Parts: sequence; structure tokens; C-alpha cells
Amino acid sequence: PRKARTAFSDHQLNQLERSFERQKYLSVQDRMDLAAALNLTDTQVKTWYQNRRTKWKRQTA
DNA sequence: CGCTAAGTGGTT
DNA sequence: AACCACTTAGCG
Repeated sequence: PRKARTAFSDHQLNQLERSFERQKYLSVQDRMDLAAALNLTDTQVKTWYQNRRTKWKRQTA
């Protein structure tokens, strides 16, 4: 079974985008800290970072 | 549809 | 274990 697609809250997307604008990569500890602060799993944040770096490369052209 | 979350297969 | 490059697929 695929895992169900996460629907991020406004709060979670806002903080994820702010984190990404500051740092394109996070250390393990920063990734875990951000996940905890946003009530997300480590994997949800890791996955969001990774997909966000894909978008960042597309838009940098 | 537009945007993007999760899965695959491979690289680092 | 995390990333990459791409693929599959859900939801506003």
C-alpha cells in the first residue's frame, strides 16, 4: 500500500518554506528539531526538503 | 490541471 | 541513511 498523501497545514508549509529559505539542507538534528516543532514525522520533513530541492532546481532553470 | 507527496532504482 | 533523478499518483 502507498502511504496516504500528507495534507500539510498552513502553519506547517509556512514554517517549512521559512526553514528552506534559510537552509537548503538540514543536519539530522535540525531536521528532527523542525519535525518535532511542526508535529510532523522525521520522514515527512526529509521528504518535503527533498521534493522542495527538486522544485528549487526546476525554478533555478 | 497545477502543484507536489510518496515510491523506485541507483549514487553518494 | 541521506540524497538524486525521475515516476506514480492524490488533492485543492
